[PDB]
Amino acid sequence: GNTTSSVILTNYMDTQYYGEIGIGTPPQTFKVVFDTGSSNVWVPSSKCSRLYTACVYHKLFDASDSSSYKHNGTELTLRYSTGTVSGFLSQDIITVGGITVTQMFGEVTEMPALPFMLAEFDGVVGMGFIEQAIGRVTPIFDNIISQGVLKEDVFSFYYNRDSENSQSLGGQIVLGGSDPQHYEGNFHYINLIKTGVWQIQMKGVSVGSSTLLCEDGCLALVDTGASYISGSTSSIEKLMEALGAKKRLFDYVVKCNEGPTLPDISFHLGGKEYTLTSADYVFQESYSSKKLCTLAIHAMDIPPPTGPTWALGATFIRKFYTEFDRRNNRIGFALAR
Ligand SMILES: COCCCC[C@@](O)(c1ccccc1-c1ccccc1)[C@@H]1CCCN(C(=O)[C@H]2C[C@@H](N)[C@@H](O)C2)C1
Ligand SMILES: *[C@@H]1O[C@H](CO)[C@@H](O[C@@H]2O[C@H](CO)[C@@H](O)[C@H](O)[C@H]2NC(C)=O)[C@H](O)[C@H]1NC(C)=O
Repeated sequence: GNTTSSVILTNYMDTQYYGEIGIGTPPQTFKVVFDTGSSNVWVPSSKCSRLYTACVYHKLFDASDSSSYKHNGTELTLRYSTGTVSGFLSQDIITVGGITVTQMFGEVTEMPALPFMLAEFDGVVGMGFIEQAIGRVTPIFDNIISQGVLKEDVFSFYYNRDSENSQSLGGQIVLGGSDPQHYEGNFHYINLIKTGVWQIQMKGVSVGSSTLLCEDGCLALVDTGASYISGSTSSIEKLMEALGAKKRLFDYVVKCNEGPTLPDISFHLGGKEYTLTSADYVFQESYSSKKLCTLAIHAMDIPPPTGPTWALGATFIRKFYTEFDRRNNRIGFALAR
């Protein structure tokens, strides 16, 4: 086909990127994270008890207001590093961009306050493989591919730095392509280790000149769902020591004045060095030697089979425009802009 649709994304604080979808006839809109590290679709359900405050504070899908709704009702449970969500399956039509797909999704009836009380978004749309879908539900992208409408069986992500401007575009995703308004040059493509996970090999991780980490190779997941770059607790501890970074209950910090002179961090992928300066990795609120500044890196030990792995989140994606290629099982990187 020729279709290459686009969805605009909202950037909240540089930690949440999300966009709109519509479910049903007439369409009920939701804000969703597009997550390459998961494969399922869910939104909150009108059936969610208001005993869950998250279901109070977020938008709820009402099956009964939709003509295209088809009952299934099979129980679903989804696990994330943080929250666990529960519900049942429903089928309805979902619009992304200009594309309309009949999809199977979870309607969530149990949403914990941690973490969804902290979400600026309603639900998630997983962009991962069926291999990782809970319940073996066909994921939304596969269904689109089935539709046979995209130009190329790929999708791409642009993530932006948060701006004060109203005009400024927080993010964009493209279905079936990439937008070259947002990258310079040509893509460098790295093959997936295997189909079913958006994960690739990483040669090393460098703090400065010296090759400190993942020195004998490691794994890299390219995760649009993730805010920060993540590594193993061991990998991260050492990298953090290398920066003189300090550990706090939620985050890693440096004195706000010392951030600019921190060493670059390079990720070696596909034979090329992908480099983030401290300007990419410190949230520099002030430059006071008196204040402490957050780094956008943290530890997350992701268990097997996917882990241990690094996850390359928005901190990375902000620098590098990312093309996810379903046909060729490759991920492409280009310089964002
Ligand atoms: C760029 O947009 C980021 C959106 C926010 C992601 C997130 O920051 C978040 C913040 C506040 C409330 C909820 C959630 C959140 C929680 C669960 C699922 C989706 C979003 C997540 C915090 C927990 C760890 N981290 C992930 O493991 C990630 C791993 C990834 N695969 C996802 O499934 C979750 C990201
Ligand atoms: C909801 O989806 C489930 C899971 O895909 C359906 O269960 C399957 O239905 C087919 C076709 O009738 C059976 O042959 C399979 O063996 C079933 N799978 C399992 C795991 O039980 C279910 O039928 C659908 N429900 C409704 C109400 O439409």
